[PDB]
Amino acid sequence: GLYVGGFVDVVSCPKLEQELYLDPDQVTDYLPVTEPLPITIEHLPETEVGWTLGLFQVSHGIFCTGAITSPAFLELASRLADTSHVARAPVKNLPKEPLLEILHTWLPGLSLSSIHPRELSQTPSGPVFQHVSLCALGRRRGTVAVYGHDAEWVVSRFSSVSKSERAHILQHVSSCRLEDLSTPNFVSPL
Ligand SMILES: O=C(O)c1ccc(NC(=O)c2cccc(CC3CCCCC3)n2)c(Nc2ccc(F)cc2)c1
Repeated sequence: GLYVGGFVDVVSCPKLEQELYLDPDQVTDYLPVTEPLPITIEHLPETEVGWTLGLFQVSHGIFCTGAITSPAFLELASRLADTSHVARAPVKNLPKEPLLEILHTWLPGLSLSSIHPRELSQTPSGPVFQHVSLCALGRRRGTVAVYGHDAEWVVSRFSSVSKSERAHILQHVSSCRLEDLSTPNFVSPL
């Protein structure tokens, strides 16, 4: 049961032809988000690996905490972390927690999908946000994602997040269902 945390990049209509990164203040009026959004890989819909636990505007940007819950994904990633020379090649030698290091290295980016800013000028009809993706490429404003086994340790890793902000983030995290979160749809290509 893994947690992920970090500052996100906000991307409108990602993957499509007219993709556009957004200024955080273009969506901060629609934060915070406390209902769970799917966490996918690289904006691919059949790769749900978990669920967000909170998206909060904070001095320095928009912070995401999430839970990685897919058994198929966690088993695949942990197996690779323990047996794959390829997975371990770009990580420091002999790390204590290989799974956390491999995710921190290979999926450093958190990317929040939003509707186009034209819809954001005047009263959106429906949900502003669609998902958060763990991404191999495309990190700009976001921090490098931190993966851990407890949410407190994860949020702590960001000095750009004050004691108060960290208390607020953690408040909504503990109130979130953990075993009640629906099962994500990721299937192992192995
Ligand atoms: O169609 C194919 O055969 C196929 C081919 C290649 C694939 N991936 C990459 O090239 C790739 C590149 C960068 C990062 C990642 C994420 C992964 C890194 C290692 C630890 C777990 C996270 N995957 C995938 N996608 C993939 C999904 C999860 C996973 F654990 C491994 C691969 C599928």
